[PDB]
Amino acid sequence: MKNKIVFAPIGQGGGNIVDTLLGICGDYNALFINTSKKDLDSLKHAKHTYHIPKERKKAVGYAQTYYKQIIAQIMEKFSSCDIVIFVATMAGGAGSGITPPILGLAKQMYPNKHFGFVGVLPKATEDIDEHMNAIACWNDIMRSTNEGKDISIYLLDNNKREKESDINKEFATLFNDFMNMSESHAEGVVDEDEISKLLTMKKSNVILEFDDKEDIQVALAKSLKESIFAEYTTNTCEFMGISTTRVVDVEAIKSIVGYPRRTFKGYNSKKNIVVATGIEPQKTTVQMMNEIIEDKMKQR
Repeated sequence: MKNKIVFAPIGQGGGNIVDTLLGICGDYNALFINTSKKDLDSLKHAKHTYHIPKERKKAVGYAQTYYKQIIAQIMEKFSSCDIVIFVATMAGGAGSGITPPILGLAKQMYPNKHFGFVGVLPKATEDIDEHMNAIACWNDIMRSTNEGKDISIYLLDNNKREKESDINKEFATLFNDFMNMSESHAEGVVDEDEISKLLTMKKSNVILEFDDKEDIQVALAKSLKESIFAEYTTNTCEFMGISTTRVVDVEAIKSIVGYPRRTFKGYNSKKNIVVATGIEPQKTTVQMMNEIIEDKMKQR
């Protein structure tokens, strides 16, 4: 359920992502966190903000003394929320520098809550500092979460669309569609408890929607190729959720998406959606940024 989730976007990019999601559905909770007051003030749908009194060194310096106040803000207002999802543009100063410590610190302080992370990787065309922030952000998150085993990760890739705004809109749609798989229907449905289980599964999650039209293997292949989520190279996941307008061949979906150890299947009247959770974190895709850094450094 949407009310049991609280988002903690940190920095400009993350805020835009959560602001966009809330514009599609406001049933979620959110505390927007930022060093920039202008950014907070320019949010359209922010009921709760916390201002901290591109440069991650500076973001970090201002926020350090406040990590515990920040965590307390979240827990004061949204202590009834069992799922806390931090959201950051990994190339951003505050997003890259502040999110890992706060997430690492919150996980230790609230061992019974589930934590997740939505991170956006920068386009290949971005410059060195941007990639360096994203890499450092990833590494700090890995180091604090047992290489991604202690949290769920939604890793987005700005290379996959022309405008950031398209990544944002699409993620909001996919995530909200994911949460709507419980919408009553005859007959089979993906239970709310199963949606919960998919939400609380650790490591990497990927959400796919595919065309009701063409061959199901072809449609899912298009969906993966065009996916706004960072590419993954493994072939297994942990729990898979499937909600489709018609009867489908579940073995063919697993064939393209990954082989789960457990599946929850259901139907809905609107879309065809696969949620794959527990995927090994996309180290290979992230590590490509190192090749970008090398090449841009060569230029200098």
